Amino acid sequence: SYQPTSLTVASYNLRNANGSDSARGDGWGQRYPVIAQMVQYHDFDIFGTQECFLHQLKDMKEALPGYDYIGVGRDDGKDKGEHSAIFYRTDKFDIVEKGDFWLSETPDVPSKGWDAVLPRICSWGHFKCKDTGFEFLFFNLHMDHIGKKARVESAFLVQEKMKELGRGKNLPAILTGDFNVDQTHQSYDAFVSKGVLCDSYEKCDYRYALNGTFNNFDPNSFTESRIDHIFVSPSFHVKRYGVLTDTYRSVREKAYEARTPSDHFPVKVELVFDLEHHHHHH
Amino acid sequence: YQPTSLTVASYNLRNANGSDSARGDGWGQRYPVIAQMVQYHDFDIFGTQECFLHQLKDMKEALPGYDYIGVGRDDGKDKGEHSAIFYRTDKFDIVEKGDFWLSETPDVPSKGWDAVLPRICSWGHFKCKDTGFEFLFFNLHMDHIGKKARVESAFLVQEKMKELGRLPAILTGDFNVDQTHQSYDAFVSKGVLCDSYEKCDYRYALNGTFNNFDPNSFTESRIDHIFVSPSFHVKRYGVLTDTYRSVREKAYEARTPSDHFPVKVELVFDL
Ligand SMILES: [Br-]
Ligand SMILES: [Br-]
Ligand SMILES: [Br-]
Ligand SMILES: [Br-]
Ligand SMILES: [Br-]
Ligand SMILES: [Br-]
Ligand SMILES: [Br-]
Ligand SMILES: [Br-]
Repeated sequence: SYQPTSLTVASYNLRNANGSDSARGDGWGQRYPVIAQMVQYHDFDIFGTQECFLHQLKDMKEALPGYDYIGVGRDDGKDKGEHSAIFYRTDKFDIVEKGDFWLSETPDVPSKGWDAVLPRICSWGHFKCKDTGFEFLFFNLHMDHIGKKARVESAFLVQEKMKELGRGKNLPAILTGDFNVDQTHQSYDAFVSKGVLCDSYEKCDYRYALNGTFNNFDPNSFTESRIDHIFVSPSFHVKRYGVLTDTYRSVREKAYEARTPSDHFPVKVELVFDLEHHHHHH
Repeated sequence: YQPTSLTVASYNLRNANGSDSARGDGWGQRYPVIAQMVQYHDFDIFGTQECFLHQLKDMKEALPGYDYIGVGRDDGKDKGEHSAIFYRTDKFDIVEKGDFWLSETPDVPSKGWDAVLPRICSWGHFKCKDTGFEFLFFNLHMDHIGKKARVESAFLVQEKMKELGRLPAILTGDFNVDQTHQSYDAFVSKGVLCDSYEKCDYRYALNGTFNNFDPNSFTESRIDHIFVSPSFHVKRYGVLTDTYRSVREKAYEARTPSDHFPVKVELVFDL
């Protein structure tokens, strides 16, 4: 028999480790243990991350017993630069296949695309659930902030890869990432306007959204802009969407102040997939 | 056989008053967020403190799959703050329920010992619909002034558990003082009950439990506890620091859904 599958997924920009944040009291070394606690407490089965240098990935894996990650450095396709690394529970999934492509006219080589200013990488894995055998694609990326044409072109390249990487089969896909611009933009429409993918924010049964997704390390910020998304094939049923606003505290240089674990909030989505019946038709 | 899993919580929802409202922490603004936390964080059954009847009505309306038990501490009916226990109606049946005041005369609305206000403990004998597991759930709010009252109340509560339990027990509440005080010791020093904070397999505690409506506060004091019979397996403990935003007198500021954080505890009873 074919059992339905439940998954908890997330997208979380962990913020690259740098000296400016550290000086402001938002240093990686102070933040990441809290990030790891959130992943554990909020039961992320598999999640896309953005902005991590390799040293940050190693820290996170050390802080996350039972997780591994996939995804290469965007600068040279090896250890250099920020990653779009995907973390997953090794006791829950096997990797059937994994890869990376750059968001450009030449996706196989580290390169800037169209009008973008930095190279940008999408990392992916074809996963298989150890319990139910359910197979799916999980993509993760971080879009360019300057190149509008690049963002739009990127959206369609990702959709082409979603088909290509099925290897002849119709594999359901989950796409996470930092998309840099909000839901009013053309590159957002590029994913959803034809119903190839659905925004979990829009399709969830239950929405818990006390904020948008960027906070700029400001624990008082508010916006309705969402720049971190989880898009899914319409064959998934989206049960619940949450933005996690959890904060820790630091001593004010006893007086304390709220600190955000990263300069984004994680987006957490709970999905169900019915192997027998998962088609939509109107 | 199948074991039983429960998510329980304790949450002081803060009495509705005009001072909080003027400061921008008004009940009408807070409770929709509190209700969302209850739902998003999957509370199966939770103890509340400080609610007047009207606040309980608001909560029941915002939580259509829930009902509550517990009477007002002023008159034993509808008047005064409650120690109301909310529960998912699709997960539990109520076998029996009751309330007692934390005093030398537990049967009637009354102040105890050196306490300055009447304090009530409300309880239910619940039966899980999936497994048939039965247990007691107690919930209270201790006095802020009466030290002897707090200590005596701890033993009275344990006495009532013995009487009624004669059923594994869970006890939630705002105990007003922290883990360094004698009334805390009175609960745990003999192994009758265990502090979820200490016994949990996994601890998520980015703060203590009281915040005074200050989104920047920090303390190692925990004044809200979930104590459980030793027979429970405590899987995980969390203090939920979620915050919403209000327009600053646009510019925004963080707001806490109440002046305490909820304590959420995931339990398993196996065998
Ligand atoms: Br590195
Ligand atoms: Br699974
Ligand atoms: Br765009
Ligand atoms: Br912002
Ligand atoms: Br479909
Ligand atoms: Br009332
Ligand atoms: Br509900
Ligand atoms: Br005491």
